[PDB]
Amino acid sequence: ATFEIVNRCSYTVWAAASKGDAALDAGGRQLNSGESWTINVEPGTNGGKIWARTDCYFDSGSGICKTGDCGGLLRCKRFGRPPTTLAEFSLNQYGKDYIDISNIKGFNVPMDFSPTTRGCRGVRCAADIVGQCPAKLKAPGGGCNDACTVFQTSEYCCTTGKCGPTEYSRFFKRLCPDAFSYVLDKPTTVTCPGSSNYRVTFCPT
Repeated sequence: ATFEIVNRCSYTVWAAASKGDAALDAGGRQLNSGESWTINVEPGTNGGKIWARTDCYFDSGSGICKTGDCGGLLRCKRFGRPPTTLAEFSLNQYGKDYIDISNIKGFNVPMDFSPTTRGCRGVRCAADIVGQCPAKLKAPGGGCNDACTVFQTSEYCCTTGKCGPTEYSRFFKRLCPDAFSYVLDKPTTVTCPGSSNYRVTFCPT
């Protein structure tokens, strides 16, 4: 499957793509404002994620980013450090693809995640979550942390599977109704035809 990753932000981002235990495609790349990078993701990929990283410095491809850092690598093999707005997908799962956007690991960069082929709609979280972020969730390194990252409670992290919405999750949900705001949120997952192709756009508006 092809994913065109487009940076419409006025600032550079370092795109990242991983399934947690492996890179997808090259795993990461710099995208200056306006640049597009097309990756290939193997059919059947389960639990893949694409995200933006901000304020990165890389030497051999080793360095640091202020949001979304994946163990200091330009080419991510693992998931990124919160806060990270997440484009999430599992492909060719019993004949269908499943996509969503998640704020469960916080928000750093606004994003649209849409199919480029027929049969389903896209999802978007493009509100100014960083600007509106509650004081207690603001990440000093940049972005808006989720409450699990900040407070490490069973309720925010949904550790027992028993959790409800919270004042913090409701903030993310108010700003972005079409993204997951906590682990047990009512799903905003979109079912697409198996083997669809996609575009992830940072700063779509």
